[PDB]
Amino acid sequence: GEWEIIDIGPFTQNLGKFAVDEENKIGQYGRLTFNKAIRPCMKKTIYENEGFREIKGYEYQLYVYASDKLFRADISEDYKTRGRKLLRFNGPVPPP
Repeated sequence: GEWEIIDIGPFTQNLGKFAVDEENKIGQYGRLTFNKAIRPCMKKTIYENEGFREIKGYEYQLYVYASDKLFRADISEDYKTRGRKLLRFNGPVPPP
């Protein structure tokens, strides 16, 4: 896959809010209230394989404050329909 840094504009903030909303469904962490996504944000392009390099989707690796605590969330987005899923949500983590 390929890696690119993206900034922290509304698209990225909405990824952050998505992650918190999704994590709140799970209820393993106390209820979280989204604060903001911060830098750095990474967008990975996910190929089905290197042999043909057909894009399958993307993964976004975000740092997001919620309830004044810093978390790392990874979000997948499929290439065809741009639907999104929360893969992983971990922390608190130290500030990058």
